[PDB]
Amino acid sequence: TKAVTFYEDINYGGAHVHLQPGNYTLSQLNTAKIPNDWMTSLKVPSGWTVDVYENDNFTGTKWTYTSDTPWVGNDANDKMTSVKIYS
Ligand code: NI
Repeated sequence: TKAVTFYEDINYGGAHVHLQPGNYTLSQLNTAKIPNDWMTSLKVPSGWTVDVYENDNFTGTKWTYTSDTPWVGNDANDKMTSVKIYS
């Protein structure tokens, strides 16, 4: 099973969580054990797209990742509140 992996810390450190494609609100992230304001790095399967949103329900600033990322950027860091994952 291919999945996006979200990591708590820089360079894929700390706690991590795997998620299949989908559109996850903040509550859904928390249910899958991803707290708010937590994600710092992520791995993305080849050909996939991850749209990280600053606020809930897929709003606010949107950062897009299409490959493995040891650091999501200073603005994006610990700001993920909702996210859309595409294969
Ligand atoms: Ni794992």
